[PDB]
Amino acid sequence: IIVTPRYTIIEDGAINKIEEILKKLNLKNPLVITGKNTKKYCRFFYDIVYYDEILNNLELKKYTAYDCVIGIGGGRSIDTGKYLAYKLGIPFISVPTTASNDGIASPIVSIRQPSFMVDAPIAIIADTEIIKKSPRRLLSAGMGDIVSNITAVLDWKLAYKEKGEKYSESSAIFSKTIAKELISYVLNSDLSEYHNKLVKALVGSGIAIAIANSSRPASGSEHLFSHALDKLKEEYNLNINSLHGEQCGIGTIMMSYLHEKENKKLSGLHEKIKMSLKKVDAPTTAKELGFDEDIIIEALTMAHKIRNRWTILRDGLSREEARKLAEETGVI
Amino acid sequence: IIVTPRYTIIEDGAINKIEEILKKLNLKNPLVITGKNTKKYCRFFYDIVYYDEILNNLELKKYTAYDCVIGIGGGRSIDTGKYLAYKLGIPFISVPTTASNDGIASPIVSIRQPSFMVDAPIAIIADTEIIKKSPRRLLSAGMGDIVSNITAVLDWKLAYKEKGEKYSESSAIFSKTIAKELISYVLNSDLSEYHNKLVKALVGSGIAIAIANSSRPASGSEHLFSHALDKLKEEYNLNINSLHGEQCGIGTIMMSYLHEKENKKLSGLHEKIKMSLKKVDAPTTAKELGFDEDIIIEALTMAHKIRNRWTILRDGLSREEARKLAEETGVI
Ligand SMILES: NC(=O)C1=CN([C@@H]2O[C@H](COP(=O)(O)OP(=O)(O)OC[C@H]3O[C@@H](n4cnc5c(N)ncnc54)[C@H](OP(=O)(O)O)[C@@H]3O)[C@@H](O)[C@H]2O)C=CC1
Ligand SMILES: NC(=O)C1=CN([C@@H]2O[C@H](COP(=O)(O)OP(=O)(O)OC[C@H]3O[C@@H](n4cnc5c(N)ncnc54)[C@H](OP(=O)(O)O)[C@@H]3O)[C@@H](O)[C@H]2O)C=CC1
Ligand SMILES: [K+]
Ligand SMILES: [K+]
Ligand SMILES: [Zn+2]
Ligand SMILES: [Zn+2]
Repeated sequence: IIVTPRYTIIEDGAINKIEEILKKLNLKNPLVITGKNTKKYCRFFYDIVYYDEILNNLELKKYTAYDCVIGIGGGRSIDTGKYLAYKLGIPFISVPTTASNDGIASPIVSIRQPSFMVDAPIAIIADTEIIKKSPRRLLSAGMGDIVSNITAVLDWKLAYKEKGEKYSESSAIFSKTIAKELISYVLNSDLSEYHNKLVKALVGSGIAIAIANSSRPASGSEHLFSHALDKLKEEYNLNINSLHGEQCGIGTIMMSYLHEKENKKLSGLHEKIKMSLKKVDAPTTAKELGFDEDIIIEALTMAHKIRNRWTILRDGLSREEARKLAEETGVI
Repeated sequence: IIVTPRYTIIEDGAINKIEEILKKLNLKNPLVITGKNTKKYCRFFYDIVYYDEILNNLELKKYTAYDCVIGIGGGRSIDTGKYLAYKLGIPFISVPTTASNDGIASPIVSIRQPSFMVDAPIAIIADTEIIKKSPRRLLSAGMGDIVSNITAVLDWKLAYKEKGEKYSESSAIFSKTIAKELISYVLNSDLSEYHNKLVKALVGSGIAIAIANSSRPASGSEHLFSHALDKLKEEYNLNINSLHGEQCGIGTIMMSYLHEKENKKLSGLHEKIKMSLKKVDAPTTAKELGFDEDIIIEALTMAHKIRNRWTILRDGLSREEARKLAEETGVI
C-alpha cells in the first residue's frame, strides 16, 4: 500500500487556501501545531498548540475532538504535527513556512531517531510568499537536504548491486533528477526563483519517498553522517545550532567524493555539489558549520553504525580515512 | 493544485480492500460503475450501474445521494466513473480488472476527444489476481500504452525546445524511465511477473501525469496517431476490434523512428520498442492490428491535426512521407 498526498499547492498566498482544502477533504476541526516564531502566520480560528507542549508530554484523550492536525512552520512543527496525527489516527496537513528540509511532504517522522514511516501528509500547502521571506539561513539549509538525494541514490544503487537490496530505478531517477535540476538552476541563474524551485524540489522528494515506500531515494550516508553529528551534540552537550540541512549538505560533499573515487564517470560531482551549496550560501566547512574537526571525524567513523543501511561507507571509515576525506574535500 | 491519489494498492486480492479504503476516506455511499463482462467481480451490495447505459443519456439529480463513485473494470468503466465523479463533484475510486492502459490512475477523462483533465482518482485498488486472469490481449495492449511514454517525452522535450512549452525534466525522466524499466523487464525475464510490473508501470504513468499537470509525459504524437485511427474507424464504419494500447504501440514504433532521423544518438530505439512489443505479443504491424495500409497512411497524415500539441510530426506528414515511414519501420 502506497500513501501519497491528495492535494499539493505551491504558490504565493497559499496559506489562505487552508479552508478550501479542508472543505475538499470534508474536515472541520483541525488542531494546529506551530512554533513561537511562526505563530504570526496563524490567522484563523483554529485551536493552536506549540510543539514544545506536545513534546514534553506525548501521552492525549485531550485531542479527541479534532478531525485533523495542521502543522504550520518549520521542520519541527511539521514533524510534531505529523507524529501527533499518526497517534490520533487522523489526517495531517503540512503548511511549511520555510523550505529547510524534505519532511514537508514526506511520510517520515523524525521526532526521535530512529525515524519511522507514517502516512504522507494528506495535503501540502506551501505559501511561497511566506517562504520567500523566511530566514535566509533556512533556505540555504534546504539546498543541503536536496543535494543529499544524489548520494542517497548512489548509495541505494550500491546497496542493490553489493547486497541485492530492493531497488526502484524509476523512483531513484526521479529523486536524483529533482536534485540535478535544482543544482543546475542554482549554478546557472540569478536565483530569483530559488525559494520556489527549492520548495518544489523538497516536496518532490517527499513524494519520491512515498512512492518508493522508503527513505532510500532521499536519505543515505550523508544523512547517517548528519545523525551522527546530532548524536555527538547531545552527548558532548555542545551548544551548536547547526541545521539538519546544513549538516546533510556537508555530508553530501564528503560522500559524493567517496563515490567519485570509485567511479570516474562521476568526475567532478563533489565539486559541483560544493559549488551549488556555496552559491546559495550554505556552509561547506566544519568551521562555518560551527564544529571542531574532531567531531566531524568522529561522526564520520560512527556514521555507518547509525542505521543498518548499506552505503558507500560500507563497514566503516577509520579515523585516518575520515580525516583524509574531510581534509581532501575542504570540510576541515 | 496538484491532485494525486491518496491510496494505491497493488496486490493479489486487493479487491477485498474496498471497504477498508472507503472507511479510511470516510466515505459511505458509493455508486459503482461497471461493464457486463466485469460485473462478476463486483462482490458487494453497493448500487451498480453499467457504463453503456449511463453513456448514451449522460446529463443527474438521480445521483445526488452518492458520496463517491467506484469504477470497476476496463478502461471504459473507469473512464466513465471518473467522468461521472467529476460531474457530481465527488471522489472517484479506480478498481481496474485489467492492465490495458494508463487511465487507471490518471487525471484524464477520454470519453470522447478532446480528452480533458479532472482529479486523479482518490484511490487505486488493483487486484493483480484478477488482472492476471484478464484476456491476454488486454495485457499485451498495456505495453503499448507504456512504451508510448518514450515518444511522448521526446515530443515534450521537442515542444519545449521549439515552442517554449512548459516542461518538467523530473516528470519527464520519471515517465520515460518507467517505460525503460518495463521494456528491460520484458526483454530479460520469463515474464512471470509481467502483469504486476505492467500495472505498476501504468499507475506510475498516471501519477506522472498528475504531477506534471499534463498528459505530456504519457501522450504525444503516437497517441495522436491512435486517435486518428479511431476517427477513421468511426468515419468509414470499419469493424475493427483494435485496442487503444495496440494502436499507441504501433504509433510509438513510427514516431520513435521520426525522432531517430533527427537525433542519431537515439538510433535503434524504435527496434528495441518493437522487440519489446513482440515479446509480449502486442501487434507491431498494420496487418496484425487489422488495418489496411491506406488507413495507416491516412491516420499518419492527419495525426498532427488531432490536437494542438506540437510533436515530431510538426506541421504534418505528406502521404508519401507517411508511406515511407510506415514502410521503413515494417508497419506496412
Ligand atoms: N532526518 C531528519 O532528521 C529530518 C528531520 N526533520 C525534522 O525537521 C527538523 C529540522 O527542521 P528545521 O526547519 O531544519 O529546524 P527547526 O524546525 O528547528 O527550525 C529552526 C527555526 O526556524 C524557525 N522558522 C521556520 N520558519 C520560519 C519563518 N518563516 N520565519 C521565522 N522563523 C522560522 C522555527 O521557528 P519556531 O521556533 O517557531 O519553530 C525554528 O525556530 C528536525 O529536527 C526534525 O524534527 C525533517 C526532515 C528530515
Ligand atoms: N488516451 C486515450 O484516449 C485513453 C482512453 N481511455 C479510455 O479507455 C478506453 C480503452 O480501454 P480498454 O480497456 O483498452 O478498452 P475497453 O474498456 O473498451 O475494453 C476492455 C474490454 O475488456 C473487458 N475486460 C476488462 N477486464 C476484464 C476481465 N478481467 N475479464 C474479462 N473481460 C474484461 C471489458 O469488459 P466490459 O465490456 O465489461 O467493459 C471490455 O469488454 C477508451 O475507449 C477510453 O474511453 C483510457 C486511457 C487513455
Ligand atoms: K534529501
Ligand atoms: K502512455
Ligand atoms: Zn533530510
Ligand atoms: Zn493512452
